[PDB]
Amino acid sequence: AAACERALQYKLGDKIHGFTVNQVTSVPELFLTAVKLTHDDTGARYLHLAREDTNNLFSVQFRTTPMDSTGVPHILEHTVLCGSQKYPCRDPFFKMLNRSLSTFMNAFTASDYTLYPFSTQNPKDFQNLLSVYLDATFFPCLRELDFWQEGWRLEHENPSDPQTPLVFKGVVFNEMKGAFTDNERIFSQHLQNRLLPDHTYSVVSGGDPLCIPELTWEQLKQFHATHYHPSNARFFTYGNFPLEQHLKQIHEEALSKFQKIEPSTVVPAQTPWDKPREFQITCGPDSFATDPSKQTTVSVSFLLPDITDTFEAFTLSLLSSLLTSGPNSPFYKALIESGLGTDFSPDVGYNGYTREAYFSVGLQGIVEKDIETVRSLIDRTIDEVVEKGFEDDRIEALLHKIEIQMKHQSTSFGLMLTSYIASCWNHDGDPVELLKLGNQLAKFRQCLQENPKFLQEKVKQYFKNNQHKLTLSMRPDDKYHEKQAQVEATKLKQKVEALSPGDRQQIYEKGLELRSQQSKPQDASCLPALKVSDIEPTIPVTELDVVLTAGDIPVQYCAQPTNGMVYFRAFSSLNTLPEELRPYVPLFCSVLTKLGCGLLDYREQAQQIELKTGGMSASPHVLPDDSHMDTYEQGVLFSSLCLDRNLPDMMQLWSEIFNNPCFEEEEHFKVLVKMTAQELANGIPDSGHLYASIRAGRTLTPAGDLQETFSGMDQVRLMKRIAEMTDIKPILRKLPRIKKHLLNGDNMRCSVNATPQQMPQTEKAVEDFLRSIGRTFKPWQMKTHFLMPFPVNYVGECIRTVPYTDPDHASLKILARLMTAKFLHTEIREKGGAYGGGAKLSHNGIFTLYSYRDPNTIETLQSFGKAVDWAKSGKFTQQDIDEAKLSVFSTVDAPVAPSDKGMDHFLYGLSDEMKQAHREQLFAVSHDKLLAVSDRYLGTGKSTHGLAILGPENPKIAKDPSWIIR
Repeated sequence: AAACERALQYKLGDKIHGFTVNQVTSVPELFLTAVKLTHDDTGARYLHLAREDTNNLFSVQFRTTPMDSTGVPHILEHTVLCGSQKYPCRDPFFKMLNRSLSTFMNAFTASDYTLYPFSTQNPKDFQNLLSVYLDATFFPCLRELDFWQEGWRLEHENPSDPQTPLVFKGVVFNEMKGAFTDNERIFSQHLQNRLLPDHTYSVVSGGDPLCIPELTWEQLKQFHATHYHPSNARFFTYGNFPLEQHLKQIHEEALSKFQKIEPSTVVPAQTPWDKPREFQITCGPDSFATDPSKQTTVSVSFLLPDITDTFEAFTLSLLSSLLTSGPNSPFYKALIESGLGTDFSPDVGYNGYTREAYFSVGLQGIVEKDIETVRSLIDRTIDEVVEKGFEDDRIEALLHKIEIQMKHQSTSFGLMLTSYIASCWNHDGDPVELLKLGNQLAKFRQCLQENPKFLQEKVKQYFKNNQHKLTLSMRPDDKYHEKQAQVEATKLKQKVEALSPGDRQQIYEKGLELRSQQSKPQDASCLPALKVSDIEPTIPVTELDVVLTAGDIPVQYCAQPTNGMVYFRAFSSLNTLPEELRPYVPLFCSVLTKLGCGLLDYREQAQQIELKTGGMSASPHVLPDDSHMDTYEQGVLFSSLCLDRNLPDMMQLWSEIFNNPCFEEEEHFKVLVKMTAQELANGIPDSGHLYASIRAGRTLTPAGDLQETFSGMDQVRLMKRIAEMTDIKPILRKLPRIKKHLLNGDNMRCSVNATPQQMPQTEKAVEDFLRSIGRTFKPWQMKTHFLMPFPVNYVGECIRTVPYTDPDHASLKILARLMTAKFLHTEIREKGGAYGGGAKLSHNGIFTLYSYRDPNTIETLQSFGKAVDWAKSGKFTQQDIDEAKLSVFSTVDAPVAPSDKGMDHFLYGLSDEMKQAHREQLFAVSHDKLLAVSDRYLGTGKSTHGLAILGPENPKIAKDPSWIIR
C-alpha cells in the first residue's frame, strides 16, 4: 500500500523499458528507498527516490562545462523554453504554467551544470509536464530569431527608424549588466575565478557583457548537440507515483531517438598551488553606504578536497559551521566584535558548488588601512583554534541542528534533495551516499570519541598547513562604470563599423519581424491542458480542537504526523500599546531572543537556543479581518520548534524570555542593529516590488498604514537612522517599555502542532508555560517617488476592492490572474522588457499592479491603463477563463506542511466553511460576472488609486506637481 514497500520489490538486474535496476537502498531516516537505473543503450542515469509524499517532482540534469565567458549554457537554457518540434507554438513553458496544476516549475543553471525541475500533485498533470519538458530539452526548434530575442542582437534605438545608430539589446545581456552592477556578484565571481584558475571555474559562466556578443547561432546549435544529449543526462524523480509510467514516457518520447556517445566533459582536478597568492580587484561604489572610507571588503579563502569523497566533505562542512555560525564561533568573536567591519564577507562558510569545495571568511565594510590587521586576525584566530579546539556543547548543538534539518517536514522536500545531490552527482559521485545522513553522523560521533584532537588535526591540515590560500581584497573606484561604458562602447563601435548596408537592412528587417513576433497574439492549442472538471469540488476537512487553559488562554492542538517534531506558536496582540512605540516593534522582535534571559548572557542564551530548539523567532504581523475593510488585527507571532524530548526545555526558555529579558547587553546589541540595518539595505532590489506595493497601499486602509510602519521603507529608513546613532542608550530604554505591554498573557492565543502520541505531555508543558507567565477612514490619493540610484525601476499601483467574504472577491481573483496571464505578461515582459510584471489580489482587498526591473516608468502606468481598458473590453475567450481558474486553483490548493496545518484558522480566522464558500464562488464565476466586476471596481474614477515608484531619476516626473519625491 505504501510507496517504499512496492519500491523495495525492484530486484537487481530487472529490465524495465530499456533501463536496468542497479542498486536499491533503504534510507529509513528519510522514509524512502532509492533506486538507481541506467539506460542500457544510451547510458543515461536515473535515480528515483520513492517516498509517500503526494508532491511528486521530476528533474533532469545536464553537465555543461563552458570554456569561455560567452554565457552559452545560460542563453541555451533560455532558448529551449521557446519552442520544440512536437509543440512548435511560442513559449511552451509559460503557456503550460497556466494549463497545469503545478506548484513549482522553473529551471536552474549552476556554474557547471543545468537543472530542469518541476513538481505537481496530479498524475495526469505530471504526464503532461513530463512530455513538455522532455520535448523542450531534447528536440527544440532552435530558431535564430528566438536566439536574437533571448540572447543578444543589434537593434536601433527606435526599431522602425534605420538611420539612428545601432545599440545592443538582449535579455541575457541585461541579465549580465545586472549581474555586474551587484558588488557581491563581482566578489563571488572573481573569488571563484581566482581560486580555480585552470579550468571551467575560471570563466564567467553567466556571461561577461564585453564577451557576450562573440556567441553565434551555429555555436549555440553545436553546444546543444554536444551537451543536451541523453548520454550526458541524469534523470531524477521523487514521490509516490508509479515509476513504470515515468520510464515508459521517457523511453517512448525521448531516449529511443538517440544513440550512445561518450561525453568528453569531465572536469579535471585543480593542481595544488605551492605558494599563497594575493589579488586586488575593484567594484562599484554602493550608494547606500554613507561613509566612503569604510567600503572595503576582504576575504581569505582555502581550498578543500573534492565532493566525491562524501565523508571528508561532510566533516569539513561541519567544521566550517563550527568556525563561522553564531556568536559562539571563533571567527565571530575575532572579527565581528572587533569593530573593524560590518558583516561577514560574501560566500562565508563552506561553499560546495565547485568540484573542489572551498572555505571563505572575511569582513565587509572595513577601512582599507585595516586589511593587514584583518589578515593577522584570521591567522591568529586559526592558531588559537589549533591550540584550544572546540568545546563539546557546540559540537552537540551542531549535531542536534543537523538532526532537526533531517527530521523536519517541508513542502518542497524533493527540491531540496535534487539541489543537495546535483553538485556531487555532476562529478560522477554517488548521490545515495549523501542521503545516508544517519550513517555519516554515527561515523562522525565515533571519530570524535576515538580521537580527541580529530577536529584539531582537521583545522591544522586544511588551514595551518594548506598552502592553497587565496587572499582577495576589493575596494571601489568612483569612475568604474564610465570605464565599463567605454569598453562596451568600444566593442560596440568595433562590431558596428564592419557591417555593410545590406547587413544593416537585414538587421532592420529582422527587427521589424521580431517586433511583429512580440506583438501578434498567437495560438497555443497544441499544448496539452487540464479541465475544470479535474479540480476537486471539496477539500478534506482539517481537524482542530481548542482547549481553554490557565484559565482563559485558548490553545489550538492539531494532531499531525510531524515525525517527532513539536511546533509551538503564540500570537500576542498590540492593541494596548501606545502609538509612540509602534515603529520599534520590528526591532524589538528582531532582538528579543538574542540578548540573554535571566541568568544567561547572550553567548549562553544563543548556545541554549541552538542546543535545545530549532530556532525561536518573533515577527510582527498585521492580520486584516475578512469582512470589514476598516477592521484589522495587529500583533506579534512568537514561533519556535523543538524535538519531542526537548519540549520542557523550550518552554522553560520561553518563560525565561517572557519574565527576564536582558535589555542591558549594549555591546552585542549595537552589533545586531548594524547587522540588521546592513541586511535591510542589501535586500532592496529583490523585494523592490514588495516595498513599492506596500508604500502605494499605505493610504487606503488602516491595515495598509500599519503594514507600511512595520515592514515598508519606513522600517529601512528607521533602521539606518538608528544604525547611525552614536549613543544607542535612548533606543535601548524603549525595549522595557514595549516588553511591559507585549510579554504577558492578557491577550494571547497559542497553537501546537505535534504527533498525537506526544500530545498529553505537550499539553502539560504548554499549560505549565501559561501558568508561568504574567497576567471610518476615508482613503485619499498619493503618488510617491523614491529617488533611488538604481539601473531599473519598480512600480506599484494599488486599487481598493472588496474583502475575502464578499462574493465579488473570487471573481476579482480570477480577473487578476487572467489579466496577468494574457495581457500584462506579454506587454510588460516581451514588449516592455521588464524581468517580471503582473497583477495580484491580496486577502484584505487591495488590487495591486506591479512591475519588476522595468526600464520604463510612464509607459508602465500607461500599459496598466490599457490593461484595465482591455479588461473592460471583454476581449477574452472561455478558454482563457478556464486557464485562470486552473491557475488560481493551482495556487490556493498548494500543499501545506504539517507545521502550518492549519495556520489560516489560527491567524486569519477562516474556517473550513469559509474556504468552501470561497471555493464554490471560484467555481461559479462566469464571463458576465467578470465583465460586471471589471466595470464596477477597476474602472477609472470608481475607486481610489495609490501609486509608488522605486527607481532612478525621471525629469518628467520631477516636473509633475502631483508627485511627491522622497
